[PDB]
Amino acid sequence: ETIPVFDGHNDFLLRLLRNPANRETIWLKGDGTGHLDLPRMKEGGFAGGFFAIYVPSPPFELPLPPMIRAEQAQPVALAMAGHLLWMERAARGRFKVCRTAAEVRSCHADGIVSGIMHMEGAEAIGADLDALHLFHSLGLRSLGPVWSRPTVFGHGVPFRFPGSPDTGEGLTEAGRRLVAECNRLKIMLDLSHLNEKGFDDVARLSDAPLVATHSNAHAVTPSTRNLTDRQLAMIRESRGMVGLNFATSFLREDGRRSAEMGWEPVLRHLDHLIDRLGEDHVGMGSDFDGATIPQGIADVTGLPALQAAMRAHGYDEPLMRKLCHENWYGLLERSWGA
Amino acid sequence: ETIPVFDGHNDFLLRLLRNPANRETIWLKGDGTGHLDLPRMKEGGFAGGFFAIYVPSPAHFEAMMDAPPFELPLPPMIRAEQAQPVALAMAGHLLWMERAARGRFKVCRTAAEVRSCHADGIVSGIMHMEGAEAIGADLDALHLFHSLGLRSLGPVWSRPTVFGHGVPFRFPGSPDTGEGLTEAGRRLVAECNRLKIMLDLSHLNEKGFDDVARLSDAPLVATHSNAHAVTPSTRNLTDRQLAMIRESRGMVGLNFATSFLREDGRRSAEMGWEPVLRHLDHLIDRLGEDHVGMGSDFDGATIPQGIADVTGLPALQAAMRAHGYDEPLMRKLCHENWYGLLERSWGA
Ligand SMILES: [Mg+2]
Ligand SMILES: [Mg+2]
Ligand SMILES: [Mg+2]
Ligand SMILES: [Mg+2]
Repeated sequence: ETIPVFDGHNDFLLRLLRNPANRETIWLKGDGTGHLDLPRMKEGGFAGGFFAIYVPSPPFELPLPPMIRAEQAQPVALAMAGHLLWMERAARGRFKVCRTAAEVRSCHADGIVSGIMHMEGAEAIGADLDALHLFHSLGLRSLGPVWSRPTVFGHGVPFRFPGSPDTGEGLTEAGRRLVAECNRLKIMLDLSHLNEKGFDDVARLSDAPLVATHSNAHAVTPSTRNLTDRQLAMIRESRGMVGLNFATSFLREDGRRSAEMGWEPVLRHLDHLIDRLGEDHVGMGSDFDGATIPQGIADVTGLPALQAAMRAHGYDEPLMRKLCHENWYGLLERSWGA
Repeated sequence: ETIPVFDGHNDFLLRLLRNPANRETIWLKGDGTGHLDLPRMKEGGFAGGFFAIYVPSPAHFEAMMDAPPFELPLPPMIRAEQAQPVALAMAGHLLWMERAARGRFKVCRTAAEVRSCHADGIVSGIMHMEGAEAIGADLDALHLFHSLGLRSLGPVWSRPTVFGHGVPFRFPGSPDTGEGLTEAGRRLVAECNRLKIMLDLSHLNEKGFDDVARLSDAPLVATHSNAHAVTPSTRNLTDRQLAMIRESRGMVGLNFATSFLREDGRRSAEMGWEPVLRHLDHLIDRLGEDHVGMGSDFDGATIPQGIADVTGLPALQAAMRAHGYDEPLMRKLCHENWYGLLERSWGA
């Protein structure tokens, strides 16, 4: 009675980027490192998720990395998109890249692992947006305009604790064009990493539900990466969605990276998000393979232990199902049509 | 009396790559230069064609082809890391052309789509890659480009790749200029067959051609190449290569480049119709009436003064008719032979 989980964000693709020669083993067998691979997804009741294409750069605060332009980002983003299509070839029907809400739901029914092509940081898209149309043809259905790094579209938050997400300038003209064009193409915009001014611009300009695929409650942990109550109110009004990030740095009240922590911070964030957003607007946004996560979860096979903790906390079965997958599926329908 | 033409190869996207700030005018209005633009296409009876994504290398070359014997050196190899941004730029302009034209141009992914454009008078475009530099030896990007609409690929231009080797521009000379396909090239042929991406042998050298003839399960195609027996350019096809194409039920598109039409292999646009008609006769004779069409190389070559740009297609058709091609043969040469080839390569 593990409930299948659909997840808001993972960086498994980055592992294939860094060791392409070993891709067969890492994806199909596992290489005994990291949080994810196909057998462990199955063992832990991972139903699918958004798979990020993320172009990497070469009290605390990390400096912002330099901007990467489309010429340098494009080959890396193509490499990662190429690995995601390869995963589907190699898994011979047990994994499917989905481009519609109906496809996600059919995978769920069929026990086929679903994947949504997601871009975290829009460096591979030029200010002209021509590449946005190309990526959309390839299957891209979700885009975070920024990572924690300046782009031609706007600005992401630096990693800092404690601090407000109001960390810099809002969207550029090109970023405002990017919102309008993702709305028209029905590409879900992802606000995670975006700074508060950029968030405000999206809230003002987008005609679609506001989404943060992997961010927690700033009221609970004041990381610059978490969402204030004001931002949560805006997400709620838009009938949007927030995916809970399993990064220890965004869960612990002290904002420390340490994995030595119990279920209380996880439940504290989940309670706060559910309380403010509503039961229909919260899900999982693990950041599997992109963060250090609680020792209690450890990797994707830790999802059943997380559910057991949520159950013990008193979340009823209908709410467990919404939190594990149903809320994401309804969000996809509200964002893309269904 | 102009028959709509479906064409084997043009390099219009290169004009857009070179001047992307002016693309709205270049495409929708014309900028008074070049061979193609949307109004002139309509004027000339251009039904559609393959639009090449071609990654250029870095006046001298044009001067060397003005007076043969000549041989241009091969440029250096370009790797996927460098080629990919350029091929994405061009692929991106092609999708833009369709957005901008608001229904008067359509990028087609199936033979049925191409035919439906023809019936509706909508200009059709097939996404074509000329030289496979933007594809790594691993082929992962082949799958990516196919998803976005790529349906045709020449593994090489006239430049070495990880897949094999193109011919140097030379006159006179054999197309047997270098080595055949690499192991990666053999895998590339197998995967284009599985994905049903049409292979284009134009620019490929003789050993590479032979490899594809042996390995491909699909009709052999050269989108823009003429008869070596008439003009012995390294870029043209020998009678042996023509017989191989004929046997596979393939296709050859006539290149309008003066260099590949004139008996003397010169670049000058100052020429009549007789060489055009000589090549067409020879092709038709050896390939059959079903296996020949146009492959202009519009915006990619110097072409005869009598054609000059896409508005000259009607003049070419009049010369063909005056040469005694009847109407059913005209319709085969102008478009029906390509549509048939697409059905044999991709499925009907
Ligand atoms: Mg990530
Ligand atoms: Mg992230
Ligand atoms: Mg060309
Ligand atoms: Mg060419």
